[PDB]
Amino acid sequence: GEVRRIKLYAERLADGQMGYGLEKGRATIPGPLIELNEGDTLHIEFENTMDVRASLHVHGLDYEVSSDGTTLNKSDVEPGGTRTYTWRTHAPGRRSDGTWRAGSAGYWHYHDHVVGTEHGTGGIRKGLYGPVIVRRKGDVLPDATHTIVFNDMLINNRPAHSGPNFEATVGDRVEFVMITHGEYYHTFHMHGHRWADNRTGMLTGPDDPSQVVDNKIVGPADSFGFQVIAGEGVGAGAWMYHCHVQSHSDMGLVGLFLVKKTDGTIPGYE
Amino acid sequence: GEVRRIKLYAERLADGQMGYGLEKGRATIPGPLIELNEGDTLHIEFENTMDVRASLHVHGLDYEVSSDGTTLNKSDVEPGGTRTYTWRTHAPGRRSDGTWRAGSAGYWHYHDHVVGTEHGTGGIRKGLYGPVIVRRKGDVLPDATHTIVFNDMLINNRPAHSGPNFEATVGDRVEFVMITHGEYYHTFHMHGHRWADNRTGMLTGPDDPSQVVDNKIVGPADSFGFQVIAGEGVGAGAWMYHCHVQSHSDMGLVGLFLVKKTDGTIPGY
Amino acid sequence: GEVRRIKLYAERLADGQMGYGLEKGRATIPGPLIELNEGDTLHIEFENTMDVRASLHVHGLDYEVSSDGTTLNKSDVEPGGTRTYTWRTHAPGRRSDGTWRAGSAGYWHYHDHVVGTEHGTGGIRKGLYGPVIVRRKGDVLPDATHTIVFNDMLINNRPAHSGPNFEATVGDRVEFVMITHGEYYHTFHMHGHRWADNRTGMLTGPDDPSQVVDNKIVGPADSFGFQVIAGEGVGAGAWMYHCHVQSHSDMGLVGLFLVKKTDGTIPGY
Ligand SMILES: [Cu+2]
Ligand SMILES: [Cu+2]
Ligand SMILES: [Cu+2]
Ligand SMILES: [Cu+2]
Ligand SMILES: [Cu+2]
Ligand SMILES: [Cu+2]
Ligand SMILES: [Cu+2]
Ligand SMILES: [Cu+2]
Ligand SMILES: [Cu+2]
Ligand SMILES: [O]
Ligand SMILES: [O]
Repeated sequence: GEVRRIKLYAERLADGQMGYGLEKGRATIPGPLIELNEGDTLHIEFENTMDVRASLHVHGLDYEVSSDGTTLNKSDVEPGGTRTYTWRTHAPGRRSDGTWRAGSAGYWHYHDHVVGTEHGTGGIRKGLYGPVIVRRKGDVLPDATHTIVFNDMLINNRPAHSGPNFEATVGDRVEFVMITHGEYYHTFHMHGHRWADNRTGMLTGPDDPSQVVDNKIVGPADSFGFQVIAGEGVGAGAWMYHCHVQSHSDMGLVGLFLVKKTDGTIPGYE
Repeated sequence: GEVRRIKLYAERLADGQMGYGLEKGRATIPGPLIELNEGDTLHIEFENTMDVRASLHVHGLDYEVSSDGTTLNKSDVEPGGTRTYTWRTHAPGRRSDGTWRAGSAGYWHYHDHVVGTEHGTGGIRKGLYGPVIVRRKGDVLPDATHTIVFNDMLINNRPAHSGPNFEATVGDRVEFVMITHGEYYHTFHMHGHRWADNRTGMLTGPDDPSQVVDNKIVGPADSFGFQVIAGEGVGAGAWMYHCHVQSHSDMGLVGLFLVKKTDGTIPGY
Repeated sequence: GEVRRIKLYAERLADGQMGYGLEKGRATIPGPLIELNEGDTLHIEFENTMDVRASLHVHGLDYEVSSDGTTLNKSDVEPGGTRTYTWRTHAPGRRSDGTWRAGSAGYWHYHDHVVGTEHGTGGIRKGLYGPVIVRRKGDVLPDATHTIVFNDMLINNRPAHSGPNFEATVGDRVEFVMITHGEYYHTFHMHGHRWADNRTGMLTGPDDPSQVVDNKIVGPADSFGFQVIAGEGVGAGAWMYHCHVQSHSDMGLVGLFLVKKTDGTIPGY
């Protein structure tokens, strides 16, 4: 039941892109990671510093239509405007009727829904997306969290080779949040590492029958996440991740998960 | 379970379309919802009223090759002809070697397999598809059931790329059956509602580790379903569903889930 | 687990193809099925008989960067050269942080990662792929295992877009390994049969909420498998499998699971 507040700004970036940021002139693509525990409420004091209408739409979380971020529900923001979005989460529980209500926990995301078209096509293309993680009580917390967004044919709207590199040390618990946008399907593959196809990316125990995978088909606005122990059973190294759609990897939709030894070294690569 | 008998008709409809119906003259796209409990048998006395060969093929359910609905197994229907298809369902249970045999329960579908091509490509495109729900003993029943078919670049073969709207009252248990056909992948998204990625779309309880989602990638002939409590924790309103592939949403592959207050109104709509 | 050793060769085949084989002159597409139990180590003495650099990259299994099969990690093989790749597997268990380490068990695959491009595009296109199955202790073993690879618009690089046929007898426990490669998404559908969407393709018991399906969207480098009891509740027959993307099935991406009665015959020929 923690009630939190944050300021968020939409800004046009020096290069032509658009981005969310927690302060003026600090916008990033992807936007800031929002982390909540189930039961939390978040008030987002959103300011649109751009010269076109902009909004904030979230997946997964509970919001009233007045925080939908659409034109249909009159919840976008005029240029230079300001608006307070409210997102809520709940824990799972038993309803009166005896059914189980699923809680909010998961790997989610937020994006623009009015820039360019009513569905936010132009905003999303330009970089108005970011990750949201909602944790369940008792969920295991990572040493670091990284966000990878396959947006059309770019990763994190990077120039290309589109992928960023992420660094860790052997044994670190690392979380990846993976979001996809745009027009195309992709397949996310990471060398050396695997995860479970379930809510957390990790098996609950010997009795969880979830497929264990290292490759997953994803389409626009899919989101999933997982945690790995960096280098577990495989060692230090430059571990690539990439889209496995052969034309995509060949165009350089690839990056590196650099797993260093505890002395800071890595077996030579490239 | 029970042995059930129904009649089904395939008919041309007025725009190059084709549909299945429970009565002559009442063909619809999507076809009629067939709904069964595990164990039941269904005999469908199928009549093809069109001037081309047609069939009925179902996913998921038990059928012998004589009800495959294919030219391969000579189970399609000449123009103006009739054929009785039989679908069977079974409950889950343990085999004599201790392995677990999965039951028929799920969100399935049926479609033509011989119109236009030997894979029913023209029949599907023209509207010859419908939903089938097989329920397990003890499954929670909804108040209303709605079918959304992404068929190539149409929803339920409606023109103007628009999708249908559906109406509920806050708190109604509402079931959606989502089927995809044709050539393209899509991603199904619903504002303000979420479901579990498992058989019923609902978590069994605290031990079920399935991902809770509000967006799912789907391809031709995929089907899944879910139930939601309309407006739960978000309230009344015009809640959009749409394909999230950006050019599909832009082109209007969108509809509304209109969730009313008990007093019949909806926010700013 | 045991330490096992094999030799593997990459070779040019007729018609601009390339394949892996266990012996010189005996390359196949798909390559040989490699089967391991969790805990086993495999040393593959790999010999590149081609005039281009080639490698072996595996999904799912444990390997160090020295056996990555990539240019990045300098672990591919010069023309005429040899290299030992080592693949390891582990059983699941509880870590010291209290979390459960998933084992290596599953349906995996291997393929080239340096022919034509640095992601093996050319090699994969030409036929340098194969299946790997890692079993968990106590996993039920099948009577037969069949591998279907959807590679771009071919099945197992066979001509005329046809897929192979597979034969079984009613009641046989038959395993399928399904791998996808290339540029396209596909949807795998099998008539008459269904499976669970989970690690083994089978439900573990009444507590498993996995969707039971007969159609699954797959993309490049996805792999899954399942076992079915051939003809269970449906009988003998010619049971089609196909991609359900309509233009794919219409182009011939289809094959038959031929299920015989115990007396040897198939219903309808
Ligand atoms: Cu939307
Ligand atoms: Cu891609
Ligand atoms: Cu979205
Ligand atoms: Cu078929
Ligand atoms: Cu779509
Ligand atoms: Cu079908
Ligand atoms: Cu790779
Ligand atoms: Cu296909
Ligand atoms: Cu691969
Ligand atoms: O959205
Ligand atoms: O089919």
